[PDB]
Amino acid sequence: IEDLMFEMSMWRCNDELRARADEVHANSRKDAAKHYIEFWKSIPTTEPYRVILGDVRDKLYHTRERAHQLLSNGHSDVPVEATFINLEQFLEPLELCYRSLCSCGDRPIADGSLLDFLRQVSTFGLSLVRLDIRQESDRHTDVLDAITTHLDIGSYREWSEERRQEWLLSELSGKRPLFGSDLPKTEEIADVLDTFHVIAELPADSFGAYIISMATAPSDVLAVELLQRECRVKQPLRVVPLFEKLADLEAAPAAVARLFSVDWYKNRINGKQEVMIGYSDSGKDAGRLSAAWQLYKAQEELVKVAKEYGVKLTMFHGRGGTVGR
Amino acid sequence: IEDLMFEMSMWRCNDELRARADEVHANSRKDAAKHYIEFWKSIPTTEPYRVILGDVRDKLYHTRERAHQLLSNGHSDVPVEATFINLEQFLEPLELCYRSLCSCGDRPIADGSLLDFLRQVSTFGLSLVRLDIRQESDRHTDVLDAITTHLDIGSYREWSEERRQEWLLSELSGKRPLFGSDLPKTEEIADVLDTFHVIAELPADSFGAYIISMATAPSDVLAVELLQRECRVKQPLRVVPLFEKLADLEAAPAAVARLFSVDWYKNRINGKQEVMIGYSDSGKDAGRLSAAWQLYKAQEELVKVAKEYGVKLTMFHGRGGTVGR
Ligand SMILES: [Cl-]
Repeated sequence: IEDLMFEMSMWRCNDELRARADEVHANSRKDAAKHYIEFWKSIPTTEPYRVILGDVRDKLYHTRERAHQLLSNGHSDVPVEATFINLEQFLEPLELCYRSLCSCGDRPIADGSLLDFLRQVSTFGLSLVRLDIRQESDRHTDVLDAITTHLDIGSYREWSEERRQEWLLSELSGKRPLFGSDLPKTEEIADVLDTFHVIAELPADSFGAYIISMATAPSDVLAVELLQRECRVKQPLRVVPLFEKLADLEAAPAAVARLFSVDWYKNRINGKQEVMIGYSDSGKDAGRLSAAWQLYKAQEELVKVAKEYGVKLTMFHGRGGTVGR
Repeated sequence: IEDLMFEMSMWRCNDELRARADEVHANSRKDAAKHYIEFWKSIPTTEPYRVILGDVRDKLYHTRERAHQLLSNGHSDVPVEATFINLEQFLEPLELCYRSLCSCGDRPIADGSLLDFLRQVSTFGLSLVRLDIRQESDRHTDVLDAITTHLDIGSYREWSEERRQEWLLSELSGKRPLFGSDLPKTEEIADVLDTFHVIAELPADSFGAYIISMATAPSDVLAVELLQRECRVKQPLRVVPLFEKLADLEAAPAAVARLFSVDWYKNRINGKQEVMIGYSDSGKDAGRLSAAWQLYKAQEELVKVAKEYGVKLTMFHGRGGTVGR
C-alpha cells in the first residue's frame, strides 16, 4: 500500500473523490502517527488520492494488528470499525480512485499499479483462500442419532431415508432450538459440532463449501444444513456432496433430482448448486476405462438434472496428478 | 478480621490446626505483602491462629476486591479461587480455630470475638441479606404465551388450566431447549426473561425466594419453575405463591393442595414449601374483622393441607405496620 500511495500523486479528481477526500481530511486525526515510516505526517488535500489511500493504509494496519493479535493470543483489543470487515469496504476506496482517474483522463494510470491492486483485492480478498470443510456423512449421521436418542424420539441411524427427510425438514422449518448444552457427545460428535461452532465464530468470507464424503441421500445434505443452522452459523455455507465410488456416480443424478424435488432446499439454494465428482477411488475398484466413461455419463446427466430444475450447476472435479487418479 | 487476628495470639493448638497452619505457611508467598498496614510480615507458625486467620484476611481482601470491581465496572480480573465463594468456605477456618481452642481448654477465648464472628458469618453470609424476587402471575403468562405463539403451538393464555399443566409438565421433564435468541419479546417479556438471566449470572446465596403475585393455580408455580430452568438458572430458587385478596385467601388451601397433588413438583420440592399470606388488601375489599378471621382460617387449612402431604410448610406473613394492614 505504501508504494501505491507513492505513485498516486495526482491532484486532479472529480467532485466525488474530492468530497470523500475532504471527509477523510476532516477526521484526519492531527497526530504524529510515528508508527509508520513514510507519510507519518497528516496527508494534505493537495494529493487527494494519497488522502484516500492513506485511510486505506490505516485500515490495513489495524486489520493486520487485529489478525496478528487474534492469532498470537486468543483475542484482540483492536476495534472492528478500525479494520476492513467487508470484502469491499476494502474495494470501495480503490474503486473510487479508479473512477476518478478515468474521469480525469488517466485510464492509462488507473490500469497500472492501481489496477493490479484492484485485481489482487477482488481476487484474494481478506483471506487469501476460501476454506472448504470436508467430512464423511456417517459422522453427521452419528451426531443426529445422538440427538434423536437423547430427545427420546428414536434412532436416526435406524430410520429410513423418508423418515430422515421428513424429520430434517420439520426441524429446518421449525423455530425451536434442537439440542442444548446438556447433549451427550462423543469425542467425534463434539469434534463435528465444535467445527460448526468454529465456523460460526469466524468471518463468512473466509470459508468456501462444506463437502460431504460418501454422500448418498438428501438426508445427508439436509443433515449438514440443519447442523449448521443449529450451531448458529450466521451465514451458512453451501453444502456439496462428494460422489467418488463408482456406484455413487451411477446413482448420483437420481439423488440430485430427489434433492431438488425438496421445495425448501430448492428455494434456499438460490438457483446455484455445486457437486463434487471424485476421480481417486473410481479407477481403483473398477476398470479405469469403466470409471472414465461412467464419469462422462455422470457429468452429462447431472447437467441434465440441473437444467431440469432451473439450477445453475457447477461441478467440482477431484482430479489428481497421476492419470490413475 | 485484623482485630480478630490481634486477639488470637495463643501458641497452643491441636494437631489439626497445627497441620493446617503449617500448610498455609508453606505456600506463605514469602513476599513483602505491603498493601496491608498491620501484619505485613509473613506470620510465623508460632502463632497458628494468626497464620490461619491471616489467610482468612487474604481471602476476604480478595473477595471485597472482586465484589467492588464487579460492582464498579462490569467484570473482574480477580481469580475466583482467591475469594470465598461458598457461604461456609468462610466458616470452615473459623470452625477450625474454635475446635482447636476448645481442645486446648480455651473455650472462654473461643466464646469471645471468635464466636461473635462465627455468628455474624453464619447469619449474614457473603451477602448481608437474601433477596426475594416478586412478580405477578400475568407477566409469566405473557412470556409463556409469547413462547407458545412463536413456537406455533397455540396460546398459553387461551389454554385451560389443565392444558397449561400438561404442557408445562412435559417441558419440565423434557430435555430440549424451549425458546432461542430469536424469540420476539415485549419490553415486559424481556424484562422478566432478563431478570432470570441476572439471577443466573449471580451467586445462589445472594437470592431467597421467587414470590408470585395473584397466584391461583399450580400452572403459575410450574410456570416460574420452567422459566428458571430454561433461563439456565443452575440452582433455581424456591417458588412461593402470595395470597392477598380475600377470595385468594379463601381459595388458597385448595390451590396449594392442588399444587402438592402434582407428584413431580412434590418430589422436587424436597419436603419444604413456603407460601405468602398478605395482610394489606384483605381488610380493604372486605371488613377488617372478616379479613382477620379469613386469614386465621386460611393459615389453619394451609397447615392441614401441608401435613396431609408430608410437606413442612413455612408461611410468609406480609404484615404491615398499621393495624389496618
Ligand atoms: Cl429433574
